[PDB]
Amino acid sequence: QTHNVVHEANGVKLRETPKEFFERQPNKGHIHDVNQYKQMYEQSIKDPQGFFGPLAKELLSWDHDFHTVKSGTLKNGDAAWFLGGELNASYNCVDRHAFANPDKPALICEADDEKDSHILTYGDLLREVSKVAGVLQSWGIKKGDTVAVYLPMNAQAIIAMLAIARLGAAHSVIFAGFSAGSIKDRVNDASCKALITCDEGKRGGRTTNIKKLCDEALVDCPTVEKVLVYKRTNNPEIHLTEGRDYYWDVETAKFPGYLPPVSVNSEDPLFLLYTSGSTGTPKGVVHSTAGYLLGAALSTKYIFDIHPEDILFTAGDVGWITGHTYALYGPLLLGVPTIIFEGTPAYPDYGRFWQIVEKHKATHFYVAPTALRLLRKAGEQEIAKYDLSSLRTLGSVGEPISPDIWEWYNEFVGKNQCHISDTYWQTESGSHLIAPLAGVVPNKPGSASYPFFGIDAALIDPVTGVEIEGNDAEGVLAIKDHWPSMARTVYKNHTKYMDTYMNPYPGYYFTGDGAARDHDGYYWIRGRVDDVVNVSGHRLSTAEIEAALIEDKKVSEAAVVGIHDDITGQLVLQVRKTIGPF
Amino acid sequence: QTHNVVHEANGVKLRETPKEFFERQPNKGHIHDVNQYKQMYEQSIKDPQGFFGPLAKELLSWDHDFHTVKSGTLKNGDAAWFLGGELNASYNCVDRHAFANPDKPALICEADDEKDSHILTYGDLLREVSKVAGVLQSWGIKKGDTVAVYLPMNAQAIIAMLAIARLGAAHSVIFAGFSAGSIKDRVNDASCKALITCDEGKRGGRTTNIKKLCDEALVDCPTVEKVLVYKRTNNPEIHLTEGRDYYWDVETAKFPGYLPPVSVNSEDPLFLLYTSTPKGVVHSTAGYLLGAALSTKYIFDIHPEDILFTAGDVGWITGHTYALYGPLLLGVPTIIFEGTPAYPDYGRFWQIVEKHKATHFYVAPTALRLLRKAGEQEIAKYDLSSLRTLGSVGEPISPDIWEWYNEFVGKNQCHISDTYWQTESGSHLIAPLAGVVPNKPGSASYPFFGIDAALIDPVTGVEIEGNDAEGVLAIKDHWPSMARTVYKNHTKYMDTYMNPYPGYYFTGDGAARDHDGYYWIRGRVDDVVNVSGHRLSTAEIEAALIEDKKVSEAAVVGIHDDITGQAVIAYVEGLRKELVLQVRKTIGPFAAPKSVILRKVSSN
Amino acid sequence: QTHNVVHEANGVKLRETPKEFFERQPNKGHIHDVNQYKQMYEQSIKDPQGFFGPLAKELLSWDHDFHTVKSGTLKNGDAAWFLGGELNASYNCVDRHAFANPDKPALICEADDEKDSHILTYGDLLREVSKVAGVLQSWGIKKGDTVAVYLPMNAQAIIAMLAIARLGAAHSVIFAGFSAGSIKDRVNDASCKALITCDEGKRGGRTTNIKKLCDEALVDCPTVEKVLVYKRTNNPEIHLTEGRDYYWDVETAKFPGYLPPVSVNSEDPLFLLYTSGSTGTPKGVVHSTAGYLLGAALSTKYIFDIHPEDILFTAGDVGWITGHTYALYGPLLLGVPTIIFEGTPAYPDYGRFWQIVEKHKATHFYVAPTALRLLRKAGEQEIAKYDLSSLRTLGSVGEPISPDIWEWYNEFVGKNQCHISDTYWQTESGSHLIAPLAGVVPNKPGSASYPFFGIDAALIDPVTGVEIEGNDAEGVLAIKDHWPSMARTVYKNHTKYMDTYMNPYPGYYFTGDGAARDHDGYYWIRGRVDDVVNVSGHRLSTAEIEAALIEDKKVSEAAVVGIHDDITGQAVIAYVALKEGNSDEDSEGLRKELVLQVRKTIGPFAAPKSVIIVQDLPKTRSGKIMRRILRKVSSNEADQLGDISTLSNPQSVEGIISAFGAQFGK
Ligand SMILES: CC(C)(COP(=O)(O)OP(=O)(O)OC[C@H]1O[C@@H](n2cnc3c(N)ncnc32)[C@H](O)[C@@H]1OP(=O)(O)O)[C@@H](O)C(=O)NCCC(=O)NCCS
Ligand SMILES: C#CCOP(=O)(O)OC[C@H]1O[C@@H](n2cnc3c(N)ncnc32)[C@H](O)[C@@H]1O
Ligand SMILES: C#CCOP(=O)(O)OC[C@H]1O[C@@H](n2cnc3c(N)ncnc32)[C@H](O)[C@@H]1O
Ligand SMILES: C#CCOP(=O)(O)OC[C@H]1O[C@@H](n2cnc3c(N)ncnc32)[C@H](O)[C@@H]1O
Ligand SMILES: [Cl-]
Ligand SMILES: [Cl-]
Repeated sequence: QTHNVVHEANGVKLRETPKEFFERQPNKGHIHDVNQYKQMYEQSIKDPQGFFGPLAKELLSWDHDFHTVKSGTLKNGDAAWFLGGELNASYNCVDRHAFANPDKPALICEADDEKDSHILTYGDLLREVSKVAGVLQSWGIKKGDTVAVYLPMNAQAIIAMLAIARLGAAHSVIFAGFSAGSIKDRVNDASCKALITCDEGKRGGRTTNIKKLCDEALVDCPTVEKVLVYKRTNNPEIHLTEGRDYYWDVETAKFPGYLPPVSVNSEDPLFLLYTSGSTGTPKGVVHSTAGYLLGAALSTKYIFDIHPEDILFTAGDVGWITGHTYALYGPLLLGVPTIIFEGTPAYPDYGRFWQIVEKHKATHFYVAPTALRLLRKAGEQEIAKYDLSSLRTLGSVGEPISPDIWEWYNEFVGKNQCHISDTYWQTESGSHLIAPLAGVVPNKPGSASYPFFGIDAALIDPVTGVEIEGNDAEGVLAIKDHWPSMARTVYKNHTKYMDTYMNPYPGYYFTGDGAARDHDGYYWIRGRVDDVVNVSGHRLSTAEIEAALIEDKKVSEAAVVGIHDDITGQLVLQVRKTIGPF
Repeated sequence: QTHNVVHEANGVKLRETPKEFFERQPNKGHIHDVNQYKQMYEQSIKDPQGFFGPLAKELLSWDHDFHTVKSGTLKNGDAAWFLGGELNASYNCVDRHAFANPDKPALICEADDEKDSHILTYGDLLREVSKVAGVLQSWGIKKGDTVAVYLPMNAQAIIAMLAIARLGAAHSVIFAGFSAGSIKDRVNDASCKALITCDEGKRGGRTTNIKKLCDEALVDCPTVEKVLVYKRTNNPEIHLTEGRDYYWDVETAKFPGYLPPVSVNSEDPLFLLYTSTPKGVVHSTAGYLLGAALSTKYIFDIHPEDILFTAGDVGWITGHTYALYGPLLLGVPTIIFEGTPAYPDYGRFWQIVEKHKATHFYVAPTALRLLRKAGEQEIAKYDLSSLRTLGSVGEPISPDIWEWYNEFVGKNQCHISDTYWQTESGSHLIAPLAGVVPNKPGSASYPFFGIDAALIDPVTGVEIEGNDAEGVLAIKDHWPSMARTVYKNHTKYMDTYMNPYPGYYFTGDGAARDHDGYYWIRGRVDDVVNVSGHRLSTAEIEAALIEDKKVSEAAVVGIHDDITGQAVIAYVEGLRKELVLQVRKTIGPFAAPKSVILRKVSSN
Repeated sequence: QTHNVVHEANGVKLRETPKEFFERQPNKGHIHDVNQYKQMYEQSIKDPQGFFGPLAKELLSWDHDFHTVKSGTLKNGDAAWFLGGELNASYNCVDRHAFANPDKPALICEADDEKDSHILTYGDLLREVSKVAGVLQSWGIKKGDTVAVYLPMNAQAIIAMLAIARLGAAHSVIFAGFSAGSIKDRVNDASCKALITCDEGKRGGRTTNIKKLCDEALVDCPTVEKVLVYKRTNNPEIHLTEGRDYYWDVETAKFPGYLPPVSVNSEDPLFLLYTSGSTGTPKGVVHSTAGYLLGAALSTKYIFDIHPEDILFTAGDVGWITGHTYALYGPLLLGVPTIIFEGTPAYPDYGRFWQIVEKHKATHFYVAPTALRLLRKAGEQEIAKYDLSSLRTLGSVGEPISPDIWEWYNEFVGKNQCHISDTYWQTESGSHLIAPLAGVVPNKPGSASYPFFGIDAALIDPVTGVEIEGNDAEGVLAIKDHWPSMARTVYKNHTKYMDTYMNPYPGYYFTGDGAARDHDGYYWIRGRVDDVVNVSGHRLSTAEIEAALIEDKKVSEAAVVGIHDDITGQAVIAYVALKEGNSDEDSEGLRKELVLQVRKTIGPFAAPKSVIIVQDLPKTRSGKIMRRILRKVSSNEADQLGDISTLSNPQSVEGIISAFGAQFGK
């Protein structure tokens, strides 16, 4: 019972799901109890074909059937799922819900300033996506092209991603905080034919330089033929380069409210997302179409317990994977509304999150612990002014959640009435790897709990490289077989992909994290083993900041390390200009 | 019984279909009587899914099934039919019939001079279409491209259109009578990658300059990469530009008689057709084809044994729908007439009908008036007893012309189908079904399947219930063959058809409905601007302004406005307010212009 | 019983399949008896829809079903099969078998030197094909493009072909024996966007220049954007042109081991294979996808009696049609291992074929009679060193097999215990046309026997142009309807296709061969009627050789003809007249020069057996050369020239005769 290795586990009482969770859920839970979950998990590991085939058919709409559920091995880095099938991401995210119920809300958009907020129905979303896709189609964008998006977290970002997917092209989303150099790097690696951006952004009430950073970068991006610019502020003084830049409203007005979607293969790339890595310049993680979408829908449904009546508020940015999977694809695939928040938790005050939750009766809230630390320090008193009784599932993402914050999250936001899901995963996994299912798995504060369907977690001894049998163990966290939403390569550098994930421990997937497993099987994430730092949920490379500093001629040598920080979890102008303010 | 509004209907006896019609039709009619037609029509309006789904499966061959029969609304201009389905126009018009009976005639071509007439079987058509598609494919034409056609009404025009559709590209057919300026405008708006044409044309025994006008246009058409030139006259003096112009016979000889067709989406554009600044009406693939086949079958009573002679030009919608797509989809021969009704003499139409024993004849009243004036004696010289359905298209047919048509051509033995429709509708909207609907001469009669016809008051925009009424002719829901957009100007599409009377399709015509429900087309309306629900006449404002002695002349136009829908701009601070007050007291308070080629400058 | 026309058939005892064949056969045979074969054949002729439709569904994996089994006619040149259907060639050859059993051997690669041999499983092949296709995809290769392959007979050539097909593009394979000019001709006609090759080759233990010949040709191939070079010898001295040439290993390392295959239409072109004809320029025969693959699978399965347990050794090169169909597509479609031999039958000794068979326990062996003649002359002693008891089907391809060689093949290789399948067919047929099915059809040595499924064979009278009813006949060999794997066109020259195959005998396919049919219906191939030479199984154009000789400025005129050869079947004799040279000292000096001219223009294998220097070539009143005179003289039929008064230069004939006598053997 007492753990000599897993010190986190000693004397920690299991936390059962509160009664209010089950009272508030609109329908019967998808899994009755933890024992049914283990039966389903055991099948998803021993019999992936008989487990994932039927779910793929239930949760996704197929234009062509698949003939093989699963192919490939980690060691050969040739994993593939639902081979021979064809589908379209935007059809599954928009069309089929629009045909069923066109007036159902899809994008609940909360602007930096609430006066500018608006809601798009699934019918509205189909017309806007079709028109932007029509613009891209007129420009020669076609299956196989890549299109960059440089937009803040608002409706137009979702529409751009979905419009690119409609044509069979792959979107490459670039966080609005990146510098012109970071834009240049990503656009050139992917050889994007087109870019979608806006004139300016609004964050915390302050104007943001968007188009200007694009122009500075594009002088070195010869592959970009055309740019679509949305008028977020409609500032007249913002310059558009003639013959290359065109206005969103002007061009979409030229095209009809329906455009047929384009079928792609299960294993055609849905998108590229450039993550910072221990070695080298940022690398474009590639995700397939079928496997990624299934992983997104499946995890959204089962870990968060999402039903059609529910509303999900993921306080993330599509510049990162959390927005991709659980702000856009996960919820829309399931046909529920998703809340897209452009602003910050502090503007106009530290009750903004709670105003939104009360306003739209959100049932699920998904945020990074860094925000919880901020609200604990500055905004605790406002929580009580807003009605949060609509929530039943509260999620944590992107970094460890200390047991103290877990309790703060549970009581002050959850009112000790909600289920807390500490979701462990990474950009390369596509979706959740270890997380406690809402309404099924009791919680240990700070523990990611059991691994998800199709995730065969294991601990390896770093020095011997041998998998660690038995519980009460510590080691590098690895997976013993690939899973549907696993990233398939790094764009045009599959060798980097193999050397990073598959080759260090042959037969395994290397998460880059160390973890611990206790006698109950709960996993405790102990953090990166490599030189990758996590600052406020943002993944950074110590090499990239060291490179930015050395770029300055005055610098002889540079060395970067990470330390504990109570607000953010973990020459200055040179690093801001090389990488980004964050 | 007496009409107080629809004066045309007073004292008009219904004219039953003659017995010789049913004696001559090869099989039992597709609809038994007017009551069965009413049942089918009510379903096509109340239950479009359960009506059109089965017909789409019966009449068309699908490469991929559709999952939704009908989508969209007029007001959002996002109409779509048979979503998720894939098919090919040339496969449904050529391939499937060629496999069934390759020797059945497909294109009965009558040349300007009969010596050059010839017949192509469906097998022949498949080979010629395959070869032209092979030429275009080797040239890089692919799905998404547009290809212009500048050809007279002959086999090569049909072959080009089907070959372009075979690859998934959209053909944009340009009437051979158009000038170089008209060619340039259309080619550049569609950004065509290739052009198919001929060296010279023959009309009325006279040579027409075709390639020369193309060359004149292409100096300003940089998107045109290659031209395919047919040797219609084989004139040695006609020059071909090296590296751009290639001969039809030379290139088609290089490629085989089969080329796989390329599947497209139901809602992929089949073709662009520029209305007579010119705007490119776009038609979908599945919806347009179903409308063409369905109307041809039921309005005209077409069976596999029949032969159709549509005396129209593929430069216009009538040729597209009822000279090519309609009849070929159903697998019947179609007569493609290159020349004029007068050359070599004014009996040419009737010689053709006699020669090929055509059962169906479709012509415009303009031609009927000409032949009445100059060739009436010639009709009796020929055997026309093979005809049973006589169609009128494109303009009103007066009761006198209707009677002349019925007696001198029909011998009082045929059914007459006065077909009302437009380029944007793709196919028939109001027309009397052959053998089913008794007609009133000068009346198109009942609206067709999927066409929910209505009359709206021009001032209020409110639908006029009840019969013995007059108003703007509108449609209450979209239909499969309805045009989907104006090429790269969907705003003009909405402003023209969907915005003037929201929730309706605006035909631009006025009509009247009598106590029996028959519609009487009264012709184009004044096309009144709509500013925030107040409908205004630009002509009335020009007149009110001209009444002012200070005004030299006045010209008023309408443009799109983001707040009020349409805006009125007047071309002619004390005099501007004096003119605005002149318009308010002459016309009305809500008729004052927003401000005082003219449309494009106003729209910037 | 006695034949009055078909003398080959007189006094020829039928040879039943040995009993050992069925003992060695792993399962029940695919065909019950010859009567079942006759019934199936009749249905394949009278009811092609009900016969081939079901077989196409059994043997191929379809991405879209077909709606019409068969379309078009020979006379119109618009043949088509399985219309509306979609599939992918590399999926049916690799993916589907890899998913079933990833570890099963697929490519048994035997290198020029056995130390370098290796085996690729179907899983290995899927990853390698996926990676090469990934490189081509990154380079912009897409459905509709053509890609040239210039590689020896080894794994990388197979991988290249399958990777190109995976993307929906058509491969055009160029035999490694071709010179730079022949590469240039083929690459430019097809307008290939990319080329796949290697640095150097190994044959008979000697290094061959491969990339060097590509570089020479590519200076005049402006359509080629990028080249993929495999490191066969990894010789550092081989130069790669910057911006165009990239190494196979470096680029494939950038892309993953799975790439989704691209659906193509049944009638989208699978490949171009440039054949020589009676033209003087090679013509690119085009093959469809569905029909060709079905033909490959069907003939491999039924003519050779291939089961999943079997191992096929086709001793051919993918540079030619035999390698395409029966070294790559046939066996891989059926999911069995296939042996890819890079070297020669003689290196390191004349037992190499048999070493390979014994090493891998091959069950089927497929070779050209030219090789049999070589091993009979030089390597007969080697046979006894090897265990050949794993073989049961022995095939002959590409040229007539004399009854003596048929017996030699039967005794020393087969041990009088195997079935022998003399397969008649050609590049344009895609697959076997007339062949005795293994375990079903009794053999007459030297006879291809009965026509195969879907092949309605006929003999036409050379004089009347009328089909010959009844047996004991001879005439032009023609086919009365098209068949699935028939070539569909000549690339961008459909007129040459029609004039060559479909127009000469309207309503028929013209094989270019003459044949005879005996009282039993067995067909006896009597050889080309269109003056097309076959040297050691290589199809050559005498016109193309004349052109190469004329390129030499010393040459005034050239006339090339074919004669019988005891080693190579047919040999090429070149008669040359020189502009300004009657010098007898130059004699052999310029004869070698001319031979080298042919070697550098076309390739070493096209080199003439002999060059005859003459003062004048015999010509007509119009001035055309009379090649019949040269044929008869070279065949030692000097008599049988007949009246030569019709020549403008009858006196030239005597000089030709004496020139041949004085120069042929020396
Ligand atoms: C017995 C046989 C193997 C003789 O092979 P060989 O010993 O190479 O003799 P060849 O007659 O081919 O030699 C002629 C020239 O071609 C060259 N050659 C033949 N194949 C070659 C190849 N793949 N790569 C390079 N050169 C080649 C030889 O090197 C030789 O050049 P050389 O005069 O400098 O020596 C003969 O049967 C053969 O060439 N095989 C082809 C049979 C066949 O399958 N035909 C295709 C039917 S579709
Ligand atoms: C998600 C996401 C965005 O993906 P990414 O930006 O790749 O960051 C992922 C990395 O963040 C850390 N992390 C993420 N979730 C947890 C967790 N529940 N408990 C402890 N650590 C966590 C790990 O180090 C991951 O590798
Ligand atoms: C058709 C066609 C070509 O289409 P289009 O060239 O657009 O012309 C269409 C216009 O012609 C007039 N019209 C057409 N048919 C009739 C008819 N039966 N009775 C009275 N008027 C008719 C109307 O004004 C239409 O809008
Ligand atoms: C195959 C192949 C090579 O293909 P290809 O290069 O097209 O040459 C085709 C010519 O080969 C000769 N041939 C082929 N097989 C036989 C045989 N079994 N018996 C007699 N002659 C045969 C004929 O002359 C063919 O027309
Ligand atoms: Cl206009
Ligand atoms: Cl005013």
